[PDB]
Amino acid sequence: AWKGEVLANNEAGQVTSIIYNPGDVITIVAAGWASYGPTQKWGPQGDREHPDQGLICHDAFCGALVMKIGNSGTIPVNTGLFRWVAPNNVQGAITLIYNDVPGTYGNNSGSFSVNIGKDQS
Amino acid sequence: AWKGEVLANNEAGQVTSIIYNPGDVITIVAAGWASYGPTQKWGPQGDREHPDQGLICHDAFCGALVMKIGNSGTIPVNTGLFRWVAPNNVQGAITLIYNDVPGTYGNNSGSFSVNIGKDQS
Amino acid sequence: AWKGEVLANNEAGQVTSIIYNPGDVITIVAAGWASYGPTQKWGPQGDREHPDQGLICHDAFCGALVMKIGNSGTIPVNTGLFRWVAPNNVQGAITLIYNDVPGTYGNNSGSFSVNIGKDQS
Amino acid sequence: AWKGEVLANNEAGQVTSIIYNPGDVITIVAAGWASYGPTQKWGPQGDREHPDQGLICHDAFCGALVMKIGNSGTIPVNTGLFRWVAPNNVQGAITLIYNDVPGTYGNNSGSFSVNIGKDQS
Ligand SMILES: OC[C@H]1O[C@@H](O)[C@H](O)[C@@H](O)[C@H]1O
Ligand SMILES: OC[C@H]1O[C@H](O)[C@H](O)[C@@H](O)[C@H]1O
Ligand SMILES: OC[C@H]1O[C@H](O)[C@H](O)[C@@H](O)[C@H]1O
Ligand SMILES: OC[C@H]1O[C@H](O)[C@H](O)[C@@H](O)[C@H]1O
Ligand SMILES: [Ca+2]
Ligand SMILES: [Ca+2]
Ligand SMILES: [Ca+2]
Ligand SMILES: [Ca+2]
Repeated sequence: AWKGEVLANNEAGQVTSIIYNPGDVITIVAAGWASYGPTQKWGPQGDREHPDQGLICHDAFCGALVMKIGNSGTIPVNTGLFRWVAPNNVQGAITLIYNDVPGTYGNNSGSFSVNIGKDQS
Repeated sequence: AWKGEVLANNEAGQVTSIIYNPGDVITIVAAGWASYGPTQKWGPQGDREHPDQGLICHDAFCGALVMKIGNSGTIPVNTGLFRWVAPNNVQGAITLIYNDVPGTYGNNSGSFSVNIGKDQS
Repeated sequence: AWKGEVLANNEAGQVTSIIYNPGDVITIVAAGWASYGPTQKWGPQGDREHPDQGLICHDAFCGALVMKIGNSGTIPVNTGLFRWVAPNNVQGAITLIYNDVPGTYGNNSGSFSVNIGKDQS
Repeated sequence: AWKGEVLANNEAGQVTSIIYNPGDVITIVAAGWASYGPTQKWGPQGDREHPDQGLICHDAFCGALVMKIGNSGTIPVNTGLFRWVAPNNVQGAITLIYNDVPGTYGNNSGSFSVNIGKDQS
């Protein structure tokens, strides 16, 4: 299991120690407050009022938490995933990423605290 | 495990099938958009800008998800809890509740989708 | 979780810190070598060749590991239990006992090492 | 989880469905009665009084339950493993095997019943 923080200004993403293997069941819980630029902050579901201006994940709001598994496409995480299984061909290290437009992470602030574990089978 | 939806207008909150006993380790993941009155909506951490005007839980923002376990006081859930152990002597059925001021739930809207499971211990 | 030793000459049994609650799923693994009297020793399944001369558990061999949950009757453990659930109305502290005839524990020797955990639900 | 029986007379051993990946935590519980030749039978810890005359696993008794994980050497299982983690660089499918001297399985009898599960990690 992994516990850390995903900084909103970290464009490359936070690599975790979790390697998602075929058949794994995982749970993720995310919490905290961050911004993609404004004074206002949002939690891991991001800002439902802000338009998509070229986000790394089009299936979540700006300011949301998303992930890749290996070099997969971005997968929405938001507040977390409960006993979740990836698509069959998806595997590799889990990288956690704040959802913003490429090149615009430098003005971000805050972070999410994220915990990941593998469930029993 | 238990999966269900907690309505923001339900002042009594929603009882779940989960009985918490001493020693138990639990994980909760909560998702969704709800409001305590305004046309805006907030996730399970609620509205960090809004003052406490007599909330059922003073340790969480207005519009946050909270819970009671048996005869306990309110405990913040927010986005969830990862492999969490309850305070000393806490025991009984988990009830989930939207954090608002008593008597003011009538103008609330939306819901949270919540999963609760017991972990290994 | 709990780990410890169960002495073959302990007629009262070894109380554990595990309280079995309704709906709990438990796993037990036991190891070691013990005797009810003879110079030979046996594992946690006991001695399949020896007759029952008034054992505390008639559903296990002499020299087997058994348990009580609360003030239940004796339940065979043997080498252990995998993701096991108790019958209705069985609850309380787990006590681990060597299966021998009452009043005859004085000539017993050896012990079993036992691990107990609660599983995910 | 996987469940099955490991025949004492099966020199190839029993290939399970469990794939051990780095970081995985496993639990095994084994039960039953088997022999390496004599008319008497022993549990999964084997015969503590028999010498090692060239066993496939020199770290367990003759008649004990052992395993290999992918390409690895033999590892003792005995009555089971509780929340066990393998070394660095040990991975793959788990094969269960009765511990006897190669070429001498033909006179063996009985079997062990084995449950294997992956724990939370
Ligand atoms: O059947 C149980 C009895 O077995 C005898 O062999 C032993 O010496 C007694 O102490 C008692 O344990
Ligand atoms: O739409 C995303 C965009 O939003 C605002 O304009 C921010 O100031 C930028 O940094 C970028 O995050
Ligand atoms: O502070 C809580 C309070 O917030 C606003 O006033 C809402 O309109 C009320 O219904 C109540 O929820
Ligand atoms: O030591 C192992 C050896 O034990 C006895 O000799 C059995 O008869 C053999 O088949 C072999 O299993
Ligand atoms: Ca930005
Ligand atoms: Ca309200
Ligand atoms: Ca005795
Ligand atoms: Ca043999």
